[PDB]
Amino acid sequence: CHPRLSLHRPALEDLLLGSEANLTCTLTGLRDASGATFTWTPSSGKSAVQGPPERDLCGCYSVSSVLPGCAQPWNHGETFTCTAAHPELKTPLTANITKSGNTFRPEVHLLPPPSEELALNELVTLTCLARGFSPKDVLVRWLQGSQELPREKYLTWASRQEPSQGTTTYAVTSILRVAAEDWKKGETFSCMVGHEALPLAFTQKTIDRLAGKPTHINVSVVMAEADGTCY
Amino acid sequence: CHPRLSLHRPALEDLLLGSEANLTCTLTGLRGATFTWTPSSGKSAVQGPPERDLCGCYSVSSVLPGCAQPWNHGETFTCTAAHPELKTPLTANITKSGNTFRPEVHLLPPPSEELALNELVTLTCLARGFSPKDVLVRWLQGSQELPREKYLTWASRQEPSQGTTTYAVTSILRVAAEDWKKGETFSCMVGHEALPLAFTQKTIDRLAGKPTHINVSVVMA
Amino acid sequence: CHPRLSLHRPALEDLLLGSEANLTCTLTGLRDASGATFTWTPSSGKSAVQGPPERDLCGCYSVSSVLPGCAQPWNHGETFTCTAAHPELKTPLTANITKSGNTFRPEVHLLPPPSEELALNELVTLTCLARGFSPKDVLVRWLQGSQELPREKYLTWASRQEPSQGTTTYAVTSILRVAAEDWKKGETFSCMVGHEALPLAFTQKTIDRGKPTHINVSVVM
Ligand SMILES: *[C@@H]1O[C@H](CO)[C@@H](O[C@@H]2O[C@H](CO)[C@@H](O[C@@H]3O[C@H](CO)[C@@H](O)[C@H](O)[C@@H]3O)[C@H](O)[C@H]2NC(C)=O)[C@H](O)[C@H]1NC(C)=O
Ligand SMILES: *[C@@H]1O[C@H](CO)[C@@H](O[C@@H]2O[C@H](CO)[C@@H](O)[C@H](O)[C@H]2NC(C)=O)[C@H](O)[C@H]1NC(C)=O
Repeated sequence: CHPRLSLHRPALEDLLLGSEANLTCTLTGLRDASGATFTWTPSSGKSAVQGPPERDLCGCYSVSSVLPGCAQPWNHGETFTCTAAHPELKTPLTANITKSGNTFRPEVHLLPPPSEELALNELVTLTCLARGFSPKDVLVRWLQGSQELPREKYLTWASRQEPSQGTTTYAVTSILRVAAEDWKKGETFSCMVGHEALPLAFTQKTIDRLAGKPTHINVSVVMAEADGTCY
Repeated sequence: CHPRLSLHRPALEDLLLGSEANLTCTLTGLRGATFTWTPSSGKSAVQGPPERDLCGCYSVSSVLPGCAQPWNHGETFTCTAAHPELKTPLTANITKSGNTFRPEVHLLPPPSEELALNELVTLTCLARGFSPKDVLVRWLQGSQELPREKYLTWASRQEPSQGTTTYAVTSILRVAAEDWKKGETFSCMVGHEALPLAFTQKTIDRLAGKPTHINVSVVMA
Repeated sequence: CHPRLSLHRPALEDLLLGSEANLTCTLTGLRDASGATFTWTPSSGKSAVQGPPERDLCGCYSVSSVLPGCAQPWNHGETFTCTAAHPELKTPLTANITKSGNTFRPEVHLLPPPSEELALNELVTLTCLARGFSPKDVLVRWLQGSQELPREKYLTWASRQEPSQGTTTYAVTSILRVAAEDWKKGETFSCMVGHEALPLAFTQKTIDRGKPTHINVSVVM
């Protein structure tokens, strides 16, 4: 089973909430091991470490490396190249990666509970859909009141490509199941979405009991001195 | 590589729509073989060919037909194999699972900040709390079924509770605003093992995204 | 005044509920010579299985025989042919049965309760109407919430032929009585119809306490 090589974009959580930028490069298909080297056309500070190999399907040797300190050329839009040189290979390889232009930003929505889950009076669910963004990386975090809930209380699917209406775009969903006492008190829950193309990399939306399928809409308008020598 | 066999349950859409159901026990190994099945029922198994992938070995398979009525009634199957390249030939088994639960389906009306753009509106189906992870999701427009290349459904993950183990799945459909205004109607069907009539349906239109009573008060004082 | 034969169609109930299918060819006419014979065209799994000499009309007793497992050729388009030769009239006479064509899908409506009925606060009444379908074969089922209701709480008529322009279509109705306490509470109800021409074999319709919107606008001086 012949060798192959691939490059990987830096992780999303390490660019929005993180300071360091671990960029990596790997190599699969090897026989047992080697004494490989790696190359990167930017090298001013090349502290490239490798780490030990790992085993693959039916036994196969995979090896990789990493490169730190990469956030500013990534966001400015520089370029990076990788190549391998090891005994069980004839000629070196080649792969590059670049920060993707031609992007879009998500349209976040937050939906109220259905009407039938309000009568069973145990738990209710809140859906958070993000839609139509060009690179496929995204985050979702929930807040309760104004404090963040722990990650083990909700369920987030993966990003998938949606049917075509022009450019190719993606989508993702999530649900939170919350106690039906706090809904009828009047607490508020919020949903945050983090994407590469948004202005400050985060946005949020908020819902409570009095906003959404409310069966009730009051408004009072008071206009005080309507005939009153307006200058 | 390693010699290894599996079995597979019959697929769900063939147990639900079109009654010809199959059953499969494969084999993965050798860098000629025959298989035996324990309930005969006469119309015994065909054996087709060895495709090869996963940087391992060429792998042979086998298929037994006609497994609707014994599978639903609870009959355990076991398909044991035979090869030269094994030490003593392998064996596995499969059953129909019990202690199941059924899902509850929700169709959610579109959000209000989307009707203002006049492009397309989006509908959202949700199914929650069912014990085996097999499910089907089909959309409609009135009575006409829609082709599968028009919408998007996700996988079925596991939802984080404490009592039992349950699962969930979502799906979205985007229709045109001119047809939404006109009064047309759309549905989201869900098929599962545990339902007594194999399907359930929910329905929506441009009404019921309207509130029940409005109170406006203008005070000129 | 003829010792007769019969040929029929498979029953819609278990054709839709999945687990089997059948066909039936009976021989009537007398409680006499029992050289009852039958012969079918294919051999789908097993051949014919014959029962008792059944008691029938005032001395014209009858027999029957039934071919199992005819689901997939029926839904594919087989054109079956019965034959039978008994000695008390030694003519083997044949009859043809095939799956029909030019089907039409029904449309289902569920109508809310009248206003005089709800003011008495005794019970309510729902009504499920099905209209405009080409083969004369239907099923009705009433749910509640998500659980099925038993088949004795409600009533359904037969199926008649509506007169219209050229095209022959049919219609059925059925009604359900319900206490006013749970209709006042909010527990929902549903109606299901099963038909040969529907793509997923069923359609559902729910109802729940279609009320219009109120607009109160007030000006104060
Ligand atoms: C970054 O790496 C990519 C490889 O992923 C480089 O793109 C490759 O460019 C070469 C020539 O510049 C392409 O080869 C030629 O393609 C034409 C297509 O018609 C073919 O006729 C020729 O015979 C020859 O094969 C190659 O296809 C292309 N690869 C891909 C995936 O597009 C790219 O140049 C690199 N850029 C930098 C700045 O390093
Ligand atoms: C049917 O399959 C089950 C597994 O699905 C087999 O039972 C297990 O066998 C392994 C290895 O022998 C044991 O470690 C487990 O303790 C067994 N039990 C369970 C619950 O996993 C079983 O042997 C098979 N054959 C039968 C029932 O005839």
